[PDB]
Amino acid sequence: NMPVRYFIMKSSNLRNLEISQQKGIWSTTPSNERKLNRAFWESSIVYLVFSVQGSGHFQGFSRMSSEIGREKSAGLGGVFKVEWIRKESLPFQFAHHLLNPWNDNKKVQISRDGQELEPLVGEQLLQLWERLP
Repeated sequence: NMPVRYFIMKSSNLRNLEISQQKGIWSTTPSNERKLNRAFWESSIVYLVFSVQGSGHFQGFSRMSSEIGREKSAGLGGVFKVEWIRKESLPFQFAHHLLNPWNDNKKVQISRDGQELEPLVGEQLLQLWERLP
């Protein structure tokens, strides 16, 4: 199906993003492990766009590089590989015009953790980083 899907990932604080950016890993809730995996196999590329909660920035975006091994068998459970593409902060003002038809046409800036972006609008969301060096 969909050759590219996009998802918003929220962080509780910026240190976690700093860990992800340097170690190249992420981990998320289980509600979202099932969603992200089925997306990993179906789509050619899954993009994760990041935002610390209540920070007023997206802190960059990454591609999802592995699956979320939840072997039947805490303890680095549910950690997966991410490949950051852009690590520069983008204020919400640059995206205010961008609306998510899959989230009640609300602004993409208003997304729960793991919210999938409609592909056209995900695509433009990524093009805004080209403004930033």
